[PDB]
Amino acid sequence: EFSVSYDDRAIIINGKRKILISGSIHYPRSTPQMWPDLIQKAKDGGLDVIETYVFWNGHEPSPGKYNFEGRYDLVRFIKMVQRAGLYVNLRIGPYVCAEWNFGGFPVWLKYVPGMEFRTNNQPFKVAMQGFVQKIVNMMKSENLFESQGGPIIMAQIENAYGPVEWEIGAPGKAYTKWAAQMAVGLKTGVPWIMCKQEDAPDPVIDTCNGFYCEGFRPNKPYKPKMWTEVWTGWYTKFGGPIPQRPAEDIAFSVARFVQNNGSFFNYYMYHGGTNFGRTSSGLFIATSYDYDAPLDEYGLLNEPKYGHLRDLHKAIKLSEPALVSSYAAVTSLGSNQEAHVYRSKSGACAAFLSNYDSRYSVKVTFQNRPYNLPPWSISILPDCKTAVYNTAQVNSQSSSIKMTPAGGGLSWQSYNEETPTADDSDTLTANGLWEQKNVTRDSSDYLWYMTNVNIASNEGFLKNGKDPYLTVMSAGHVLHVFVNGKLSGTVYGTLDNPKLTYSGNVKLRAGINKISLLSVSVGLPNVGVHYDTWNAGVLGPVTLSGLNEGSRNLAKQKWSYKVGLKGESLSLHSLSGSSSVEWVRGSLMAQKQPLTWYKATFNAPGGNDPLALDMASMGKGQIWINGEGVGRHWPGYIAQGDCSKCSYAGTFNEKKCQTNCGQPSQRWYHVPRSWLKPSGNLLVVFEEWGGNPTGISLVRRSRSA
Ligand SMILES: CC(=O)N[C@@H]1[C@@H](O)[C@H](O[C@@H]2O[C@H](CO)[C@@H](O)[C@H](O)[C@H]2NC(C)=O)[C@@H](CO)O[C@H]1O
Ligand SMILES: OC[C@H]1O[C@@H](O[C@@H]2[C@H](O)[C@@H](O)[C@H](O)O[C@@H]2CO)[C@H](O)[C@@H](O)[C@H]1O
Ligand SMILES: *[C@@H]1O[C@H](CO)[C@@H](O)[C@H](O)[C@H]1NC(C)=O
Ligand SMILES: [Cl-]
Repeated sequence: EFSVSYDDRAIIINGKRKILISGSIHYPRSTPQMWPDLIQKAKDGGLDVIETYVFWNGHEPSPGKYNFEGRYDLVRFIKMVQRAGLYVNLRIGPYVCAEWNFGGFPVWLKYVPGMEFRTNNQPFKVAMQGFVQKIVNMMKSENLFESQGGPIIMAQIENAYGPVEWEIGAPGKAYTKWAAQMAVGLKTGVPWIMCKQEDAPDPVIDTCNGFYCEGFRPNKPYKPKMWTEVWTGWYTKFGGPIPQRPAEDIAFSVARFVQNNGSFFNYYMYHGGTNFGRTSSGLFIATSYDYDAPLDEYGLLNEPKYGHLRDLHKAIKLSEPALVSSYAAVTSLGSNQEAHVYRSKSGACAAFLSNYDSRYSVKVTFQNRPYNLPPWSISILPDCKTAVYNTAQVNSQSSSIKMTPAGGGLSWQSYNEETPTADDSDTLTANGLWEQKNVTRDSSDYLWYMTNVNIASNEGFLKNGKDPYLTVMSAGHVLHVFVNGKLSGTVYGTLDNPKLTYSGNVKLRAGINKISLLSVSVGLPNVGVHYDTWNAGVLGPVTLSGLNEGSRNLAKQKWSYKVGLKGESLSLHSLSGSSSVEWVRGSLMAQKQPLTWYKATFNAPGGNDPLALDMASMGKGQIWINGEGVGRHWPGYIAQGDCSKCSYAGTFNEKKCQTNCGQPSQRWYHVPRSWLKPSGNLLVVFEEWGGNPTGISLVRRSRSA
């Protein structure tokens, strides 16, 4: 009475085959106050299924101490989908990639003894099985699986482990075996899937991800053809442009897949959202997760893409009866034109007329009628006759975005951050350089390295107007070199090269000298074989040269450590622990100073609109509102990349339609109304680089045609 299964044609919910349309929405990348609106917009967008990852490190920050409150209430979210009459594809992982901090693993797991991630490792296996069954049990015990009348029609184990397995060989294959048996062994009564996993054992369905997945078939002829990630654009990286994917192209790619026995297809993302706080975004991943998704980062309709995929869906749902009661038969129409036809014994008949020419329109003749086909398009004919839809004929209105002010300036106070120097009292030292995560345990982005440099009077450069040459190599991702409380300079990396080098002249008077290195991380890596074994922080080499000696290796001497900022230790970001300290009001408030906290109370503007903070006057740091981290800001990181103009037609790659070059990577920083009170709201910014807070404005977001 309540079962979901499959055959060679589709997933089978309660005995019937379904052509399921899905979309991705990650619950922590929005707020619970938004979830109903998103979900409603999704359903009205033509969606039958809501897809989401589970965010393990979000859910178990401490070993033992679990979190499921607020925007991490996973159970709350799914029931909100069920109340909408939509199904859920629950991609549990626990590895999730997702452009999410460390790929979803909690950092503490790294330091469990004997541990190795994503392999045939028994400490990893027990931990993963633990969190997985914990999550399956949770679903079970609120009867959320379709087996029990709930919305979960399938669950995913691991995530795209196939390419990693190829690289690591035998233990990888053992591991995927273990993971599949372990996951189905939880006896969920709905099917399990793995993406990018041809290896996948019965009864698990292997799926694919990509911009296009139409030539995919799964690894047994009795499993159905499922597309778990239709990439609806790309992610934004700090220092990169805003990537876009044209809607005619997404439609063509989906039509192409459905036309050749596509049965299940999920957009990634449908709502991308925001990487709030400092434990969400991954290595160099912008705070904005817009992704050119059908619902934009703020929850608004991204037209025309939203409406165009809505209409695609409508044409599919008209075709669905023919589609579940027949198979795809192809017929040549031309050198780059085909027809894919689903003729049922019953008599239902749907056909897809396609034109793979990326340059020229084409007219074909199909069952006595002509049909024009624009370049790079498919027409859907749910009755083998009427061309109700064509992937390239967009009949929704465009909609430009307007970010319009709502503040125009506020009343700011400033508190300046300690610039620490090495000290004989210092608690936490060692005789060499320590890897950052090992010291901070991802407790803060910031990790001070401090050491003493003895400079005697004999030294030659003291008489002449010379300076000695300091050279600091570090695994990433930002570095500020401080020489006797003097900031000498700042260096930073990229998503593809987070390693950095400072090398320059430093003023060292006679006596003991104080070298202080602040070493910043920008999220942790989330993808790559053994990505969890890459380093952050300074591990050198570190050398001082131009002296009576040749060069002095500062890496073989004593170093002191301070984890995080003093302002963090005083919790200057919260409601309670905010006014513990000496803040500076009025004209004395610091401009263009590095390592500076700011403060301001504001009232919630008028309107329904969603709101962001314009941060273009700022450099880099973290934003907080009423003690809740909006997330990192880095407008000082201007976007690089070849981003010339775009046509929907032709094979899409993610660099094809890029926008926003020469501008801040992210300038507007989404503020959830869900977090504001009508008056008395606390805004706390830690500016890292240097900025002018009097430029910080709120803005209202609105789209018009
Ligand atoms: C699961 C399923 O039926 N898939 C369809 C395929 O069957 C179909 O063609 C298949 O082609 C093979 C060689 O032409 C045959 O060996 C195979 O038996 C045949 N399937 C059937 C049921 O006869 C493809 C063509 O795209 O569509 C799939 O939907
Ligand atoms: O891009 C966001 C989305 O991509 C997926 O990862 C793909 C792919 O599936 C991996 O096998 C491939 O190695 O790299 C790309 C992205 O780096 C992933 O499934 C999602 O979680 C997201 O990262
Ligand atoms: C790892 O962690 C601790 C500090 O928490 C430190 O004592 C230890 O030496 C570190 N080891 C390495 C190899 O970095
Ligand atoms: Cl997802």
